[PDB]
Amino acid sequence: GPAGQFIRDTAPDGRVYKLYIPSGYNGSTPLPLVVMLHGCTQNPDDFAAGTEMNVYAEQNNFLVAYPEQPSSANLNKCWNWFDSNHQSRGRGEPASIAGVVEDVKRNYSVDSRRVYAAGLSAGGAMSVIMGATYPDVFAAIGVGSGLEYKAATSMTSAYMAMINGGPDPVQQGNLAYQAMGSHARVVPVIVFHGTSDYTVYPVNGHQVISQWAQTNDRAGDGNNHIDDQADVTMNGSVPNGRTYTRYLYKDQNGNVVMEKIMVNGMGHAWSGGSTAGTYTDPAGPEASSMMWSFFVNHPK
Ligand SMILES: [Mg+2]
Repeated sequence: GPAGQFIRDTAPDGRVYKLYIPSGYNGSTPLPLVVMLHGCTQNPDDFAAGTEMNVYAEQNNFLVAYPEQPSSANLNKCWNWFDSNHQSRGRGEPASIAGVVEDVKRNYSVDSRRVYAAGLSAGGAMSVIMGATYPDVFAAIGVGSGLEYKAATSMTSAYMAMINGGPDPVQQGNLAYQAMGSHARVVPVIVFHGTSDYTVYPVNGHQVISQWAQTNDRAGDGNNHIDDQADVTMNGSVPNGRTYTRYLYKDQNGNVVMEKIMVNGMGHAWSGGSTAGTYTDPAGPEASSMMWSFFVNHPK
C-alpha cells in the first residue's frame, strides 16, 4: 500500500543515478543508503526491477541509489573494474560513485554510518573497489558474482581474470589496504556467487573473500586477526529452489566480518529476485534480503 518514489537525478559530475525514497522518509531520521551498482548491459531501472531492492528499501525504511554506467563510459555498460583509472580514490568512477553518495547526503538525511555498496558482476567488482577506496564512506559491501581488488589492471587482462581469477589474493589484499590510505578500517563483505557461473567463474568469489581477509586483517593493525578460514559452514536449501553453502568468517573478537554464499548450479545472476529484471535467478536464496541483513548488522 504505502508507496515511495523512484527519482532520477544527475550529480554535479554528470553521473546519472536513480534514487528510491521510501514512504517512511520524513527527513527527521537519517536513513541508511544502499548504493546498488548494476552489472554489464544493465541500467538502474533493470537492476532495481530484478533485485527488488526498492521493495526492501520500502519495507526497511532505507534509501537506494543506482548510479548509471552509460554506454559512453564502457562499451558494455560495465563499471570499469579492470581499469587502473577506475581503481583509486579521488578520480574516475570511484570518485563519481562517492560523488553520488555525497549528492544524496546533501539532498536527504542519510545515516553516515549505514552507507553500503553492493552490485552484480562488474558492479560487484566496483563495490570491492568502493570498499578499498572509500572505506570512510561505505560501512560494508556486497559482492554478487564479482572479482577481487585489481583482479585485472587493464582491459587486456580482464577476460582472463573473469575465467581464471586474479593474482594472489593476499597481495591484492595488501594493495586494497594501501588504497585505503589513512581511511583504512575493516570493511565487512558479503559475497554471493553461482557455482555454474560461466561469465565470472566462481574462483573469483573465493578470491574476493581471501583478498578481503588480508585487507581487513591489515586494517586492524596499528588488534583483531582475520583470516580466510571459514569459522562456520552450513548447507542451506531453498524450498523448490536451489541449494547453497554459507561460509562465515569471524575475527578474533567474535564478530562476523565476512560471509560467502555459493549457490549450487546458479549461473551469472543475482540470487533470488524477480524475472522483472535481467540477470536474476529466482530459485536462488534471496541475496537482496541476505545482503540487507548483513549490512544493517555491520554499521560503520
Ligand atoms: Mg577464521
